[PDB]
Amino acid sequence: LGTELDYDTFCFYYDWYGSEAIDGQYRHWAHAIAPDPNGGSGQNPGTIPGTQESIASNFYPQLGRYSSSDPNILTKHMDMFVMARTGVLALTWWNEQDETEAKRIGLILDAADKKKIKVCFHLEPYPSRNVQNLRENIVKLITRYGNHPAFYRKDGKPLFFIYDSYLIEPSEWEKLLSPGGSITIRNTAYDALMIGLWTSSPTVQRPFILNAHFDGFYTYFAATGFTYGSTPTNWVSMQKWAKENGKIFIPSVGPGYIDTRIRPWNGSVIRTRTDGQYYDAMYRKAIEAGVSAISITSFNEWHEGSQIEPAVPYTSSEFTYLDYENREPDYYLTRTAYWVGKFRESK
Ligand SMILES: OC[C@H]1O[C@H](O[C@H]2[C@@H](O)[C@H](O)[C@@H](CO)O[C@@H]2O)[C@@H](O)[C@@H](O)[C@@H]1O
Ligand SMILES: OC[C@H]1C[C@H]2N[C@H]2[C@@H](O[C@H]2O[C@H](CO)[C@@H](O)[C@H](O)[C@H]2O)[C@@H]1O
Repeated sequence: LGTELDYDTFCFYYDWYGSEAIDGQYRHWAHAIAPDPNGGSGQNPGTIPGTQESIASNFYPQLGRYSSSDPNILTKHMDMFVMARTGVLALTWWNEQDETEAKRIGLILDAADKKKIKVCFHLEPYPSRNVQNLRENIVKLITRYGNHPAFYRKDGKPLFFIYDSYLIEPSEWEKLLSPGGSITIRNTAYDALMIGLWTSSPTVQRPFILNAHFDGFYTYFAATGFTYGSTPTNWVSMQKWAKENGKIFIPSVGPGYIDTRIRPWNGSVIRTRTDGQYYDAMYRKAIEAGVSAISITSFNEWHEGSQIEPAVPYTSSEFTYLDYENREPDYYLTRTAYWVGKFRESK
């Protein structure tokens, strides 16, 4: 029918939103404003309070200030994934070691399964992250969730995205990811496809990826040109290298970028949506590069303005939000479904 989910399409999902009613605070809708890293001492940038009128986004959710722990919101999000045809939810994971995290992960897996969506983990740079505790956490996630019917596998293997993987040396990665590594996961019950973050130029990234023994790489950033890896004109040659070296390239595409509510000094990273023309151009480049899998930045990183989740016009007494302009609130979901079809036609 040209409506089914694609299980080589990964959409980055954030589960950190809270409401007073469910979580005790409108978590993440309220957010600290980041100081300017180039702006000198004594900055008191303040905070966005997460009131109805003033949230930590330049856009405003159709679903309002929702809780990521609200089963009714999770249902709606799964229906949005179905509309987008995105078969894999790539869940931010911060190793919070708290019961509220554990509950939420189970709710997300349960809701996903009702719609045949799959879940993989996006392993964030949690405190003291290193290859030993990464191994222990991969073991824990596979043990806890691996038998859940919504847990993602590709040809029998779990898949993890590793954000800011460059913070760990290749010599450490090798211990986990080479078949001969001291603490290898290869050939164990806990083997997985490990997808590292390609940031800068090939002269740095090629040996990093090879020496770390990652299975593949992704680029994350929604803003074109933010890094070498997020410059789509590089994707054909990145894919060629990937193919020559047995690596899986999963370029990241997004619909725009703007984070100036939380990072007022970061305006040079703004990428305008232009009624969908930015998203079209980026998605087309990923497909043209001939890749096997695509990642989408993001479902709902509202702080960074990269979300495809529906947004609505809103003007409050405190802020005039951006919105999808000439497009309707669900436009980026249905345009994702368009591109997933083009991707499949290519595969
Ligand atoms: O432009 C802000 C930027 O913040 C985060 O990225 C930081 C770091 O995590 C990245 O590895 C490097 C890449 O050069 O850039 C930043 O320091 C992300 O949240 C990103 O989406 C955001 O644009
Ligand atoms: O998921 C990878 C990163 C992508 C983007 N969401 C940011 C990063 O998280 C940092 O920035 C957000 C605000 O944009 C803060 O809420 C987080 O506390 C911070 O770590 C992700 O790591």
